[PDB]
Amino acid sequence: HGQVQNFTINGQYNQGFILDYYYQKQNTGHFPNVAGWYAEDLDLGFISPDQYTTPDIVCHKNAAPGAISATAAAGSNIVFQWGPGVWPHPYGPIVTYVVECSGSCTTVNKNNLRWVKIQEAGINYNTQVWAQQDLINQGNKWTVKIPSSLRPGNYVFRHELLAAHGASSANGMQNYPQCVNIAVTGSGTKALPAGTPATQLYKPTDPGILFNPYTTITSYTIPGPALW
Ligand SMILES: *[C@@H]1O[C@H](CO)[C@@H](O[C@@H]2O[C@H](CO)[C@@H](O)[C@H](O)[C@H]2NC(C)=O)[C@H](O)[C@H]1NC(C)=O
Ligand code: NI
Repeated sequence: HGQVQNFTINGQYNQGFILDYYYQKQNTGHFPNVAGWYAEDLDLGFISPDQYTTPDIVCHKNAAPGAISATAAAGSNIVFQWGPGVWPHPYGPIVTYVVECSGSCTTVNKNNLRWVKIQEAGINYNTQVWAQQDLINQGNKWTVKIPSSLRPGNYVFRHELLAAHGASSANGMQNYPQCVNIAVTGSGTKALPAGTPATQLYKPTDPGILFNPYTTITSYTIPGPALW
């Protein structure tokens, strides 16, 4: 359990969506305009395999686009900061996707977004240590590079932890997707390819979704489509 509360682009601070804003909205009808998506999981919980074909897998529970967008040059590093507490969950991979928006991302139909994998990290076979343990050891921070070749445009980045402590059972994998609006500028010239609807990323029986984390692992298939 946890959420992306803020993030940096080339060191520069950007405000993310925090749970306090959900309660602001309940009380007053409005909340601060931020690049992180609004979402309604009040515990900072997860989406389950039985929800892999539902709108909630796109950007988490009842999610809606942030009212503004951040911005970054292609080749920039994003550092997602998870919180408010230390990440609980030392087992599992970390993946990040990007999708382009037709028009502003602030008003996009999330269900029409098509995702391209730009980062993935699993288990180090020699240490048996997962990417999520590395996240805990890096102060809840994860670095993702925006591909240098990516052409300017309005994009959404979908950063996701797949906590695998329960993955040996059907429906046990816990997905924590978090979306942020980040427009891209600069000197990249390549269009994003066709990509994959979020509802087609994962199946409950995929080899890296349903597996035993409590035994020595010599081969692991990180879930989702191929790295771009
Ligand atoms: C960016 O988000 C992080 C992560 O939640 C915030 O860091 C937390 O800050 C609180 C309040 O000071 C501390 O009690 C926690 O220990 C921190 N958690 C972690 C994991 O670092 C940080 O405050 C946010 N930045 C801003 C400016 O709001
Ligand atoms: Ni949790």
